[PDB]
Amino acid sequence: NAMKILVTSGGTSEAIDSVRSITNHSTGHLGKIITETLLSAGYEVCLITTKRALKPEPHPNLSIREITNTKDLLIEMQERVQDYQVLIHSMAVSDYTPVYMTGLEEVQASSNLKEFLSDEVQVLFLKKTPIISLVKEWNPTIHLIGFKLLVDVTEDHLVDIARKSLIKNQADLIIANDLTQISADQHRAIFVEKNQLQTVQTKEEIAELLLEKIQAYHS
Amino acid sequence: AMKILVTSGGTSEAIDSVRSITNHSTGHLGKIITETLLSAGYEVCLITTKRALKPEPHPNLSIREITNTKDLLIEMQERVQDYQVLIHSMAVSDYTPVYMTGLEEVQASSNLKEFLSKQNHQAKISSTDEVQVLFLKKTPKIISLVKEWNPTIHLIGFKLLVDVTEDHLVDIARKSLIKNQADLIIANDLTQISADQHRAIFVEKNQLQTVQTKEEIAELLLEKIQAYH
Repeated sequence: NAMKILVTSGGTSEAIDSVRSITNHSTGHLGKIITETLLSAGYEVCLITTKRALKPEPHPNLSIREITNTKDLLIEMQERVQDYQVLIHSMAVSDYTPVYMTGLEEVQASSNLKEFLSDEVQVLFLKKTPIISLVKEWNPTIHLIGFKLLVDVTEDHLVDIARKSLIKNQADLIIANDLTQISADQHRAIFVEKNQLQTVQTKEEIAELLLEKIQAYHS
Repeated sequence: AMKILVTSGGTSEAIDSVRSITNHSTGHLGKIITETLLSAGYEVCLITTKRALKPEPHPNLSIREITNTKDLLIEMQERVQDYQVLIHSMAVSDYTPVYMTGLEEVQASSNLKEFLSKQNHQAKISSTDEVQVLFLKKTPKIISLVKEWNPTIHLIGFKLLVDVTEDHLVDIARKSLIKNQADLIIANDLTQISADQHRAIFVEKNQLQTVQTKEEIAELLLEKIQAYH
């Protein structure tokens, strides 16, 4: 019976205080197209997404879980990851988490900035969040696909960053893309693997190639 | 005959292509106020935001969605002259991003004010940074300009504090009344809002009134507005 795929899409938020949050914007359009492609291929999909993200139409093999933050996402991954054979992580999540916000004068006065890690101008300190790098621990046979979005970089740098992420997350595939190469009718991406690259030029092509990769991976 | 301008929700200030620092209010109270006015026959223009709860479509409602404080400044400057009442309930960012960098660049600086005159494309930032540091400056004054754009508009604002006495809440609200030439400030304490209560104090120059729920807030504002004409 049906193979089970976990897909994330949309963008998380992280509160700074009672008034402010760091928020991530992604319409989750590509996640929606990918999910639709997988549903049509006969896969069972659990889509972990956010409030306003684009969603596929209801489908008997589709379930949707809305979350808000990194905590929620971490919880889902621990709960579900052992039960799924593929994870495609396309949700925008901040790699840095807000820790402390204070006036510049306090910061200026400090003899040691590492202290802040435990009024004209404000200063916000964020620390590395470190996730997906724990997924292969929890289910070392899950097929792990992630994305890397950079902005106005060389394609060599893009591949290099994607490859580092591939090694770090023990991912099987990183789909790398540059904001400046995505437009209304084009979406250049590089499918980055340990020992090969492939480029595609549109969202439909990303979804179809990903399907091919998933089918080949699972025979 | 009197047209009402309402704001709700919260502004989002972009950090980069994906991330923003956002005042996360979903503007529920703004929604109820707007519904209340529409159902009493007022023409309402609602300035609101992407994440805000929206009233249902209505023949007498116009909605304008905005993103950041700059957008809000432009809408108010353009519209205030055309409305007879402003109910300002949107949570407006006090700060906006200027420069985002790695902790190491900040540590090496001999004067942090240098960072206010820099642009993000100059920044020494990497995924290897254990810590990143964002400098933000004050946003432009807006509400204090309202009574200059339209001296005869009835200005109603809000003031939201956290875990304070009601006398302090009144003190702060009155200071805001004077600073904005506001007519009325609806003051409230985050810790006195729940699923079925919303304590608020209608602060005027020389009198006070109190209410217990969002519906009561809306109903009293309706009464006060009906009293204008």
